[PDB]
Amino acid sequence: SVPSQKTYQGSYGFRLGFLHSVACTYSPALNKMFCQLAKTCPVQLWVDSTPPPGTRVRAMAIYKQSQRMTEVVRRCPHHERCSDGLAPPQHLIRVEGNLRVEYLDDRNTFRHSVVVPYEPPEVGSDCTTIHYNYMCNSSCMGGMNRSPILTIITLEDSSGNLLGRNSFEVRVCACPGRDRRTEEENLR
Ligand SMILES: [Zn+2]
Repeated sequence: SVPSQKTYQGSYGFRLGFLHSVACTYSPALNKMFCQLAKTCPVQLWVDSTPPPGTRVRAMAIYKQSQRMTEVVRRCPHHERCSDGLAPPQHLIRVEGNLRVEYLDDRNTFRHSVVVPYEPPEVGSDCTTIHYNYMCNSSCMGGMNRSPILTIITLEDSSGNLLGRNSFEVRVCACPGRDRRTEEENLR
């Protein structure tokens, strides 16, 4: 199967925002994050009303291209062998700066995902920020090998039921800023 990427703002009005970290930069035009391997990628959760406690936030990668859409995205054999003792070595996406990160493997599809409890916004902020880290380069042969991926962020209840969904393309690369410019120029 292929995980849905259909935007679903849902009853809480769930949207994503993005911040400069260049460790991490987001193109609204491309709906695409460009980021460096292992660096901080701040992703903002915006809601119109507050989800209940017990609400959870999952991140999962999938291949964008139809020829690989059913394939599990995971770290290349090299980077697998390179943890914090939290993230399983195979998992492409980690969360940093959170004591309650769950690393999950689907029973049926073998897809990886990383889940944290939903927290309402901190002081000074209208949104909740999660700091992801991507642990393998888009160009790694024997992994992504240049195939684009999407990260899907799902808001869920405690039983795993869908409350909201949004998604963004990701390229993990040496110079996010330069690569963003190159891809945005190919637009005009
Ligand atoms: Zn790699």
